Amino acid sequence: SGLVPRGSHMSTTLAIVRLDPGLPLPSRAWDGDAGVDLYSAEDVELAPGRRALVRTGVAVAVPFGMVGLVHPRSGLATRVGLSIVNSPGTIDAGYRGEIKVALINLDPAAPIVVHRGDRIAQLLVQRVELVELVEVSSFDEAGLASTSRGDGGHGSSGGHASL
Amino acid sequence: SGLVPRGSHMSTTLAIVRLDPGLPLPSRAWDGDAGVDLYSAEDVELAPGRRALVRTGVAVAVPFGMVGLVHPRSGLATRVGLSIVNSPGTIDAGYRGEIKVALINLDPAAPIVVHRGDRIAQLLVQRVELVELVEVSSFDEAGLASTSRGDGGHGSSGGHASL
Amino acid sequence: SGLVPRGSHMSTTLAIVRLDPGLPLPSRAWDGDAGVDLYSAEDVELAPGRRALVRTGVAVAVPFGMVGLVHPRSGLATRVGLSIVNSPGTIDAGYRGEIKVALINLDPAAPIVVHRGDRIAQLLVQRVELVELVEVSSFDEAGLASTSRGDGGHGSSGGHASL
Ligand SMILES: O=c1ccn([C@H]2C[C@H](O)[C@@H](COP(=O)(O)NP(=O)(O)OP(=O)(O)O)O2)c(=O)[nH]1
Ligand SMILES: O=c1ccn([C@H]2C[C@H](O)[C@@H](COP(=O)(O)NP(=O)(O)OP(=O)(O)O)O2)c(=O)[nH]1
Ligand SMILES: O=c1ccn([C@H]2C[C@H](O)[C@@H](COP(=O)(O)NP(=O)(O)OP(=O)(O)O)O2)c(=O)[nH]1
Ligand SMILES: [Mg+2]
Ligand SMILES: [Mg+2]
Ligand SMILES: [Mg+2]
Repeated sequence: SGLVPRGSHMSTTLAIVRLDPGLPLPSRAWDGDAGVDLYSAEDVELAPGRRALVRTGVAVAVPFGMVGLVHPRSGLATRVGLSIVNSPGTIDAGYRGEIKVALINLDPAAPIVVHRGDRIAQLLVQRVELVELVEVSSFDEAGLASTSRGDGGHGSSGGHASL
Repeated sequence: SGLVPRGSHMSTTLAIVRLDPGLPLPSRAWDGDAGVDLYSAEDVELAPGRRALVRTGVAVAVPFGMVGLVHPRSGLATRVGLSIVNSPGTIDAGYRGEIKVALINLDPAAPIVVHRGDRIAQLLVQRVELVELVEVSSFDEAGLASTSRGDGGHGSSGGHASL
Repeated sequence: SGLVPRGSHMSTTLAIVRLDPGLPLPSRAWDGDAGVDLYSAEDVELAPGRRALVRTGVAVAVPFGMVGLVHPRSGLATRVGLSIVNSPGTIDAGYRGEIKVALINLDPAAPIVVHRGDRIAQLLVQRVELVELVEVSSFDEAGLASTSRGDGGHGSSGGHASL
């Protein structure tokens, strides 16, 4: 266990505080999984269309040059219509507060009951480009070549009757 | 074609099985596009507020150290209110099942009809940090410096009358 | 200021055009923040359940090999139920049009008023794998080893009463 394998030499460490020590540390369900599952610290009942800001019982220190991303779980999304209002939740490198999850019930009729200790979201960590904006008067002025896509967006490639 | 250009030497391959061989391979609409468009294998009609778990007809092997991400298309989102309940859908490196898309109709009044062969989502592949949690009693105890953001979140920087 | 610190040597530049020069350049709220906040160029009022495609007053040139990602802000999400229909919005490297934000009001009862100059979303820039699909008849045929997760998905790991 204690030996870092050569193919894991460069894997990143994430400092975590269990603000609620009664919950397990977040973990990957299976080897290779993109995220660690976040627990609810709280019981909450969401009627259709209602949202709540739910405590996870953890704080993390995302490294500088990275971002933490809070994603919904697919099973709850399909089974009961559970989603996250601000998905993907964007955890900044400087944030030292508790991670909170903005759960919302997108089912039209059935309430969702979350219990303390349920796994209600997943946390990924990725590098992010901390970009330096360069203001230009036009892309042409910036010596950028014309692109194939150009200003095409919002369904310009087709693929559905409404587009 | 067959020659990998020097600037593409390190581009990653993604093994894909067309579980439904009647659909085209997912493709980028234009050069440089972030994602390949996923097809619906199925006809489905979503009344306002309803969701479905839609088959794409594909399975992929996301490489270890990466994640597949299922995003909504912008044109359908604006034009008809189509969204994805668990967006961004998180495809794990170990997953060998069919990719499924949790479509939802967020329009209040008009149903959305999806036909087999429509492009209903897009799949991105990115590296992900497979983090090693390091539990600490406090960030200070971990020798982390105080940050500018501190525990500020959830609108702490302002920028709207409600914040 | 003008000196790039050694730890920022490789930070990426992003060309930006202020199509609406009356708005500030997007900025990070705090050092290390993952995204730059996008402004609304427009006044818009969203009744419950309504969406709009809102102009930000900017165009960017995301570098080839990268993607721009439009995420909701957490404070507005919780406080007033503001979300983005296609979140995370996927800005392609070839796109040279105006960035637009598909705001939606997920509150059941209270309208959301956005004013020109409000910060209504955040833009991240990340690398993306421009994948080369390799079609195979089965993962076994491709010499891929069996995985722990296998075809498990959509709540297969449990963690809620509904799963
Ligand atoms: O939030 C967004 C998302 C996309 N866009 C623009 C830039 C992007 O490159 C372009 C296409 O985005 P999508 O591929 O996500 N939407 P869709 O597939 O419907 O459009 P197209 O057919 O043009 O690819 O639309 C925005 O302005 N805001
Ligand atoms: O899902 C989330 C998203 C954010 N947060 C916290 C951590 C993040 O660094 C902080 C700010 O997130 P956003 O920038 O996405 N929201 P907003 O811009 O409204 O807040 P602020 O004004 O503080 O930047 O809120 C969560 O706890 N959960
Ligand atoms: O949009 C998606 C998201 C996930 N999936 C599949 C692949 C992924 O590896 C698997 C699990 O995804 P999540 O971890 O996001 N959902 P959940 O935690 O509910 O499932 P599990 O308990 O299996 O991890 O479900 C899809 O087919 N489409
Ligand atoms: Mg999972
Ligand atoms: Mg597209
Ligand atoms: Mg912010």
